[PDB]
Amino acid sequence: TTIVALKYPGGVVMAGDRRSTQGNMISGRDVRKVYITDDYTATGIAGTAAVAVEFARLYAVELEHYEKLEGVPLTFAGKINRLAIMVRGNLAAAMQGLLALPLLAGYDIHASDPQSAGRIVSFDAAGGWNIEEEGYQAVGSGSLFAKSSMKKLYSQVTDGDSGLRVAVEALYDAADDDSATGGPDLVRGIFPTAVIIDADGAVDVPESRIAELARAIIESRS
Amino acid sequence: TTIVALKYPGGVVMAGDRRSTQGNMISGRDVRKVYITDDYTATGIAGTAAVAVEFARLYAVELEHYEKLEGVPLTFAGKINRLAIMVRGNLAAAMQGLLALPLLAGYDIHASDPQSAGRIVSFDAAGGWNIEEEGYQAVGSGSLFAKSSMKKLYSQVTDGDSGLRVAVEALYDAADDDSATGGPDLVRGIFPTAVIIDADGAVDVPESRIAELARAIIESRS
Amino acid sequence: TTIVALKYPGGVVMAGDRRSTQGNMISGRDVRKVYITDDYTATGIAGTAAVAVEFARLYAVELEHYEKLEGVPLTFAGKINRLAIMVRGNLAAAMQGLLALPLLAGYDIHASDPQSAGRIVSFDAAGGWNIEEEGYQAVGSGSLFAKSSMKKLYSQVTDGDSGLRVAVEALYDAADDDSATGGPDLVRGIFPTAVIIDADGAVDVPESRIAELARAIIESRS
Amino acid sequence: TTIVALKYPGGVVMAGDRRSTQGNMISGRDVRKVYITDDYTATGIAGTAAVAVEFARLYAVELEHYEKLEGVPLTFAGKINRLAIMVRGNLAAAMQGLLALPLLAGYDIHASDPQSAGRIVSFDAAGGWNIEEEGYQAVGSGSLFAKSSMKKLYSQVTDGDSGLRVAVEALYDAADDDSATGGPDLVRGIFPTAVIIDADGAVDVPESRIAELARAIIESRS
Amino acid sequence: TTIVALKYPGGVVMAGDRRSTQGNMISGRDVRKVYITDDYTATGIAGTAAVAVEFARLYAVELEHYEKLEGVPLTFAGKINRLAIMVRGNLAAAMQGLLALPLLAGYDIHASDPQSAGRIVSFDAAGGWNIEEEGYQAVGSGSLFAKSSMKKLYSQVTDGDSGLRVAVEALYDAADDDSATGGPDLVRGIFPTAVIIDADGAVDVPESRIAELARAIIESRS
Amino acid sequence: TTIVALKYPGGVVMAGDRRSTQGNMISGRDVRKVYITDDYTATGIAGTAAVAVEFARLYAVELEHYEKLEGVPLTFAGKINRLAIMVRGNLAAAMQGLLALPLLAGYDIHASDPQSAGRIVSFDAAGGWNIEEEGYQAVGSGSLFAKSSMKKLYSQVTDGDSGLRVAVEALYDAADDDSATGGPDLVRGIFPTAVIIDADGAVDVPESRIAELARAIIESRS
Amino acid sequence: TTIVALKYPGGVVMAGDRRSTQGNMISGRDVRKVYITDDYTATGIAGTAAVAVEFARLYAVELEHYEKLEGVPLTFAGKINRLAIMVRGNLAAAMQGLLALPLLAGYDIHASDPQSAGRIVSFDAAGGWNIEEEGYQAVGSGSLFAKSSMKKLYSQVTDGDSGLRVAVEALYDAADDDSATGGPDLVRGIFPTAVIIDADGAVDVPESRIAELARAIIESRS
Amino acid sequence: TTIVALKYPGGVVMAGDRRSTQGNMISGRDVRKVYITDDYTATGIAGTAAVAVEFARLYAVELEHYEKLEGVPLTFAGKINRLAIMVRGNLAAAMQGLLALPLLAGYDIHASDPQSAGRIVSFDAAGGWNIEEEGYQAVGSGSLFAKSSMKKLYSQVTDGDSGLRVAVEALYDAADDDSATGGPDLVRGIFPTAVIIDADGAVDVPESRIAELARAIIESRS
Ligand SMILES: CC(C)C[C@H](NC(=O)CNC(=O)c1cc(Cl)ccc1Cl)B(O)O
Ligand SMILES: CC(C)C[C@H](NC(=O)CNC(=O)c1cc(Cl)ccc1Cl)B(O)O
Ligand SMILES: CC(C)C[C@H](NC(=O)CNC(=O)c1cc(Cl)ccc1Cl)B(O)O
Ligand SMILES: CC(C)C[C@H](NC(=O)CNC(=O)c1cc(Cl)ccc1Cl)B(O)O
Ligand SMILES: CC(C)C[C@H](NC(=O)CNC(=O)c1cc(Cl)ccc1Cl)B(O)O
Ligand SMILES: CC(C)C[C@H](NC(=O)CNC(=O)c1cc(Cl)ccc1Cl)B(O)O
Ligand SMILES: CC(C)C[C@H](NC(=O)CNC(=O)c1cc(Cl)ccc1Cl)B(O)O
Ligand SMILES: CC(C)C[C@H](NC(=O)CNC(=O)c1cc(Cl)ccc1Cl)B(O)O
Repeated sequence: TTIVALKYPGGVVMAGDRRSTQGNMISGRDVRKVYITDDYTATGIAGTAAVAVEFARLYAVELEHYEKLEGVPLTFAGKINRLAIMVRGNLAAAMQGLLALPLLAGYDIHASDPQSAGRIVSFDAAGGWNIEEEGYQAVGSGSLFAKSSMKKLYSQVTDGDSGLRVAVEALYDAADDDSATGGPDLVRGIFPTAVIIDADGAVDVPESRIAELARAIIESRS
Repeated sequence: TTIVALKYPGGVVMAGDRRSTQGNMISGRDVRKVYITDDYTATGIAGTAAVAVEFARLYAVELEHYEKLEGVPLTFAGKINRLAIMVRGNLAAAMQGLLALPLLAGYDIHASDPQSAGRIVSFDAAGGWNIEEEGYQAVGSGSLFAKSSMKKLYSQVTDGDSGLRVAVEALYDAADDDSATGGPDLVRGIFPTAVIIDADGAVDVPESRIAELARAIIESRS
Repeated sequence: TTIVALKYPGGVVMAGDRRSTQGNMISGRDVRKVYITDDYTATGIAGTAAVAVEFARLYAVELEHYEKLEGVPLTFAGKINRLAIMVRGNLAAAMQGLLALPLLAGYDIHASDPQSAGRIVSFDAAGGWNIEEEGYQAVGSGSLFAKSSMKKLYSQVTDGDSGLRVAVEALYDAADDDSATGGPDLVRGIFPTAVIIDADGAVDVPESRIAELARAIIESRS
Repeated sequence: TTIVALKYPGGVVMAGDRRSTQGNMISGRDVRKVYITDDYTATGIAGTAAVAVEFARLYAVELEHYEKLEGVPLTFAGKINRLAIMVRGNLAAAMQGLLALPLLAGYDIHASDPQSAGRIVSFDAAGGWNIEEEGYQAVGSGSLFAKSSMKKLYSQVTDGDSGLRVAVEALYDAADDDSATGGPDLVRGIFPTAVIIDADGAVDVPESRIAELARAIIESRS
Repeated sequence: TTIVALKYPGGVVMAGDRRSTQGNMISGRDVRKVYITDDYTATGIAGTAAVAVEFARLYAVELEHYEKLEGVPLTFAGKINRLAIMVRGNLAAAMQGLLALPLLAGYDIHASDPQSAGRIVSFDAAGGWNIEEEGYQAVGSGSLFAKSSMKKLYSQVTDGDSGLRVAVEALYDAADDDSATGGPDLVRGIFPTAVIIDADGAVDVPESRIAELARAIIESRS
Repeated sequence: TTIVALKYPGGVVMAGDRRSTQGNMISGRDVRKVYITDDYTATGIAGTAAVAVEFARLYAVELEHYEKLEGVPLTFAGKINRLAIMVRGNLAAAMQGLLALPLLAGYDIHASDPQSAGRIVSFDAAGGWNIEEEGYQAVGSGSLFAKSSMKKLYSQVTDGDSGLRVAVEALYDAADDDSATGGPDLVRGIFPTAVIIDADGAVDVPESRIAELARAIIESRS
Repeated sequence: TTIVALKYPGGVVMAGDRRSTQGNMISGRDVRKVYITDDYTATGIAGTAAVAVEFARLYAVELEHYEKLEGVPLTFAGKINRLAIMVRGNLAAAMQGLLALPLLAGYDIHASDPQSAGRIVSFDAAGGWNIEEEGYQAVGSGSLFAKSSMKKLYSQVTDGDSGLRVAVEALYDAADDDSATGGPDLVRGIFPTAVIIDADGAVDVPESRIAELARAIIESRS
Repeated sequence: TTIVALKYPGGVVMAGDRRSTQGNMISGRDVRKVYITDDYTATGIAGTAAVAVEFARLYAVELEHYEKLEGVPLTFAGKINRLAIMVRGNLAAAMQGLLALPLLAGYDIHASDPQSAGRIVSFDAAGGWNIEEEGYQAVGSGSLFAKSSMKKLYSQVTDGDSGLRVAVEALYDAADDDSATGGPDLVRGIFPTAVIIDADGAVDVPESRIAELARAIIESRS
């Protein structure tokens, strides 16, 4: 499992793979690991699948409940605090074998400068959170390879297309180096999933663009 | 790791993959797991790499030493006994984490009927050996999937080409179902390795034929 | 124990065996492992017998109770959520030796296209659920052999008869490869049990058809 | 695994099944578990396969070595003592998971009365031996069912044919009650193996007679 | 301890022995292990004596309480459910050394066909219940020998006398093979206890008939 | 297991039962537990069967070897010392589950008074020996009941017949109170075994006398 | 600790850092971790310092001893075998906390093509060795970051200068990502150490070139 | 992690580093570890990050809550007591791996002499607090080196500038001796953070002054 997120001038882009394994046996081929929490926020959780889906559905319900009750949406710090509390509450279950690690991406509409409005937040198993300032982050078992690839490929990002290409390349490198991460499937036609957040909101990326980018990358590497 | 062996009218064919892993991290991409022990015998070992290479080199040296000392090669039962003794001697090291499991294929020149001269022998961790009579066998972590594929694909085998195609298809299915088994690599150009034993001896299969068969299988599955 | 389920154009078919064992001793010969929960849903549970019957009776009562209380039946997602909650609640008892794993098959009447209305859902020990998209699934100790047989026999399915024949063949292969699965009994006259769900509801398959199919398969293999 | 032995006026008959299992997985279908040690003695060992074959080959070599050295064969008590010593020496390996339990059948040529010359000897894990006086014995995991069947079917034995039929029926009952024992296979054509010892020596029973007896028993039970 | 139950055309018959032991020391010689719960149901419990008597007295009180409260007796399925709940509630005490295993026999007055109205129900340590369809069942430490004897002696049962004789013979065989089961005592005059249930209700069998049957069986075996 | 020995004016008498058990399962019905070591000494061993037979055969061989080497038999104290050394050497194997406890009876030919020449010696698990002076001793799991019966029945002993009757009665009481001790079998015709040692040597008692005594005792108790 | 090795047309280059730590405390600032074993071979060991120096001095002495004894140097395979034996012999000490992992670089003078004569060999804790075919390798705790940097920077290598620059950059990245690896020190003037092997032999790189390259890299990153 | 605090005539100065590590891997480069609790008090916590932020936010909220409720701020002893209670309450979580150790600096406005109004308070894991009287204190894993540096550099402190320079030098020495402490970064431009408290309140130090001081110190050491 590997989920990447990065910033471009105008917003953020988040991408994730589709492989689910049970030890060394492949169990799932088209799992979706990226969710749209609200109009300007996306979350990606790694670890036990059931805990991840439960956390995602609970977080979405809590945000919607607050928005309906108070008539106004929460600020970014409030959402970070709620997610940190949810993560901290699972420490006892995080031990003994039910662990979930989230990653958050968002667009701040209250920021003075619209260009620097994209935010990426990472979390730890004890509930501590950190706001990234380097422009990219990765979570999962193949996060080190993806981070090392982005460290070299980040100079090419100029807009959304460049960032999406860099994210796909990082996922490809992570799948190349890790056996628990699923690479592109050309026999079946399964590709990673991406979400792009900008001033107009959060939109899912169509699969044709990702397929074209993956084919171009595969041709380049060959 | 998955090594398959099967019989065709005239001889035997053995095939193996090339992936080496350390947990969930990929460590080796072009490992060779099939050896030619002598003019009419091939061996394939699964498990710890160092133990496998040590076992193979030791077995070859022992066979050559006996042949040079006595002026006549050993019979098939003698080779089986020597391999079983070698396996039985590693029981203590097989426990605690140094395990090697071999599979043997051969052609008997003393058999009355040259058609039914191919032999396949399997071994267990305690040193017990079994001579196969169904026509195929597989060893490794993905052996169950390969065996289940051969159970359905064995009716098509008529000669060496048919058997080689069936072996490649079984390896492909094993790699599809298991993450510790390496599939064909078209970006890099790495394919499984095969050895064919018949009345003229044991010969390594050139990589072009295996590449053609793998491409045909991939096109068929797509 | 092995329970299989598969999709055909028009609906779904689920099949199960009849053997119950206590270690290596045979305890039961005509156990029924497939239940009709409601007019359009079937469930099959593997594991401890008492837990399975308790889970089945409880699930049926809960569905009927909701239908009577609200005057309208639940949707498919609601039933999946209820089953997942029931499975998740038994985690503590799943450890230490009281484990039950269910498999769900159903027909969605709210789907726009009646042809693609059959659904198959699998579950894990932690309460996570997955909706199948390949067309078949198996649960139990012999599920791997049945899945590997269906992977090769799925191209022949065209209607209900073809699917039933494929399911019986998969159960036969699972019983051939596993000793904890009961095969057809011709001395006594005991055969697996099947349920077919289509637009008209869920119907139990009469035993004469299954006996004829099993006899044909046995004759073919001989 | 189940091996039976019984006495008839004129000699002894020993029979055994052909199933080999690894837990709940079937590993072997045509294993031979009955050996002819010398001209008037047969042995059947249950437990770990490798230990059983090693014990059998060692016992045969020791008997032949003594016969060649001294120019005269050993008496029955000497053979019993040698087998008991061999069993007693494996106590340490019998613990921790390498256990072999033998059963011996023989014809005494030094007995005054040729009619009462058949002997059956059983052994325990500590090396103690017992000479049977009831006329039948069984070893293995399904020995209780076979013994209970012979207790009722022993009144019909008059000659070799009657004893062979009773032995086949006892093996059939043991396979009916135990899942680790292999029953007759009519799809493949595999049947238990039998050895008959009389004043002329020890002879293997041809498979046609056993197939006919098994078919008759199956027809009777149906 | 061994309790047997079997079906004959017209009803059911249940029988039990009288030995109570504390390790290898004999503690009781005339213990009664079969109870008449109501007008058409009998129960026999094996295991710890105190738990068995407590379970029996509690079950009888519960059935009588329901009958008095509702003015109508429970159906057979309700009684089975109550007994299963009672057994399931003792799982924690079943572990660590307070185990009780029941067996139930009854006559259904609501059945359409009076001939096939006898029912035999067995239970497991986790609370799972099974309805027998072969015609006989045994519980206790000597149940295997009794079952194997009934498997051969069931063809002679035609009416109540035949069934009672078969039950006494099965108990005799169980006592012959097991040392924890008490056989007939001719020095003291103590014999097993039996209960016969038919359309007129459940009646205890007088001891003279059982003594005559036991004497006849002993004479036959001598 | 219970072995009794007692003194009468003129010599000694030793008796033993014939039951062999494996837990609560009966394994042997006609085991012989009393041996004649030499012309004036008898030994009876209780515990593990194999250890007992090994000890007996070894003791006999050692006594014969000394007699042949030195040309003169050992004295009684020397035999006691040899037996005590043999018992002491098995202490390590006596722990962990291989225990053998002997009892010795003999006639001293060097005693001044021929009337008081019978000797009974008992041993403990550490190798300590004691010479009895009360006139009787018992070994085994039912030794307490036999000793308590002899304490009351010893006043009737006058000669060999009286002592034999008392020994049979003590064995009968031990079998009555203990389930691991075999009583007289009238269906099969198996009775305890006795040895009588006097000035003329040690003689085995014929079975007819023991059968008559057992029948008389059974009639008296009835 | 991080040691890198890579191939360029004409030979090989190996580089290593200088930090030694004891937990989180810095103990050494100018440790040398790269040795020249002979005229055409270099070795770099990571792990416990004392074991590394002992292994290096022993390997050099063994190679020199063989060269002096036989009058001819060993071949490359012989050196690999000797190093593998030395590593395998320390398995017991490798456990419990004395671990040393080597990496070997060399130039083969017996190769037909002088361009492709550079060899890089890696080893595992059990004694297994692998010959690299991708052109670079890294060992130590920061090996993953260095490998990921070389995977992107390898396309620039054309000659010795390019390879040395790439090696220094990889070491810089490893020190950036790992706290147990020492980076360039400009206050003190301490830089990594490098060895270059080509057709003329193995030569140590002067520190001025490495200082210039490190200053250029630092200026580029700033 | 290292946080230093010291006194100068007129007030106090507190400084801290910016490195966050996870074992031997660097995780954070610009972490802020010094907080302004109120107008005259600063706190610095070392240990687990999440616990530190939670403690800081809770302490600030508690102080503000008391000030708003009572209309008057707490005295210094009251704040010390509240912090000690908060530390004491985490003892159970301090064990097993969630430890936080604070350090407090403040200016007392109720002191008679404004010159000697700066206070430094240290705490232990059990909740005990100590008021420093030597003029400086350090907390963290590199506190010993910083304390030993201040012991020699304290004679130069005359005003705020001297104290700030001494604090930066102590942090530099701690980073030199400890690998878990971050030193000045000139490639990226990250420097430690400082807070100065005097009669006018608590003010954050601008980064330009700290950068100038760090550059001067680095030039001096070179
Ligand atoms: C979203 C999620 C797929 C993340 C990934 N985790 C897993 O796949 C872990 N796997 C299971 O939880 C699991 C899945 C099934 Cl089907 C059965 C049993 C188990 Cl144990 B990842 O690589 O980190
Ligand atoms: C021939 C052999 C490759 C067989 C296969 N086994 C392994 O790959 C096991 N792996 C290692 O031994 C190993 C390899 C390295 Cl590079 C480092 C550490 C370890 Cl621990 B297989 O899949 O069964
Ligand atoms: C529906 C159910 C039969 C499923 C199957 N499970 C079992 O048979 C497990 N067996 C028992 O639970 C059990 C049965 C009895 Cl009669 C007594 C004791 C025990 Cl322990 B399967 O193969 O997975
Ligand atoms: C002669 C012998 C077949 C007797 C029987 N024992 C076994 O089958 C036990 N099985 C193995 O030893 C064994 C066989 C293989 Cl192929 C692989 C691993 C193992 Cl662990 B029996 O039922 O008692
Ligand atoms: C109805 C009952 C007699 C059943 C049987 N169980 C027992 O006899 C077990 N025995 C005791 O519980 C017991 C009896 C006494 Cl007197 C003292 C101590 C103990 Cl521990 B059976 O064979 O299964
Ligand atoms: C002479 C001897 C029969 C004495 C008696 N001991 C035993 O019977 C103990 N039993 C066995 O040793 C034994 C017998 C067999 Cl057939 C199989 C396994 C075992 Cl474990 B006694 O009651 O003290
Ligand atoms: C060549 C060698 C420096 C390699 C490196 N290993 C170490 O530094 C380990 N450290 C010690 O062994 C050690 C050093 C001292 Cl001064 C005192 C105690 C210890 Cl325990 B590396 O990073 O892998
Ligand atoms: C304020 C705080 C940074 C103090 C320092 N502590 C730590 O850095 C400890 N580290 C973590 O807690 C931690 C950080 C992350 Cl990103 C992930 C996992 C863990 Cl486990 B120090 O050196 O004492």
